[PDB]
Amino acid sequence: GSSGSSGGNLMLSALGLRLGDRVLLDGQKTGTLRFCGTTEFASGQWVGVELDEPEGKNDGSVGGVRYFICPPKQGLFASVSKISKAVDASGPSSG
Repeated sequence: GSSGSSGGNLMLSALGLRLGDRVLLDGQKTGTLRFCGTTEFASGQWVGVELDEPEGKNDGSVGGVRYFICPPKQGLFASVSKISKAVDASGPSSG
């Protein structure tokens, strides 16, 4: 079906990514995208990513705001600027 609109699909849309897909955290770790847009506890632009490996800090829940229900410590929030598009690393290259 391909759906899921909550509010804040202007950032990812401009970058070229969607929800559900995975990304490269710090060019090392890997997580699954879930949230994308603004935040309540903070300001600016942020995104919710779920840590694949058995690691994390928050359970995708901050105060009175819910982003996703993940196992014991399996959710980390960070700025899109500090994230890279994982999967498929074959294409444009020069140096």
